Amino acid sequence: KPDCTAAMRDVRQQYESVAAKNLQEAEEWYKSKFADLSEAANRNNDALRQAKQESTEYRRQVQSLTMEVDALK
Amino acid sequence: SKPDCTAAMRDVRQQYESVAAKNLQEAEEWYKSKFADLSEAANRNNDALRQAKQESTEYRRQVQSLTMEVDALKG
Repeated sequence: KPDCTAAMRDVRQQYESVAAKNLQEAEEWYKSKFADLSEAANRNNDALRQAKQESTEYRRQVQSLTMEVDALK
Repeated sequence: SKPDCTAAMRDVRQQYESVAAKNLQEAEEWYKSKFADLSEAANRNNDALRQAKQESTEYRRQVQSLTMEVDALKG
């Protein structure tokens, strides 16, 4: 009479393969949603880099015109 | 008593149920954690952009006012 260790090993393995495919399909879903939320989060990457640069440019312009007016007054 | 591994096989299925559910939970938590981080980051970007724009709105008006001061002063 078997001690059932062979039966236990076969059961573990069966449940191990199937559970792994279920996990994988679940991760594939999470990764697809990640890609989506990442696009969204970076939608305005460029517009932000340029708005920041545009702000610096304007500050310096304002400051220089401020100094011109003072030189004139 | 007849050979029968029914009960041992079932204890094995139940033990691996917990394992599987554990790994599925580990993944859910890791991904939900990244999903909230991307939400935080998007809002941060959107508010950074807005404040940037308002800066330039303000400066633009100043450029206009000052350019005319300059003009009136030079003659």
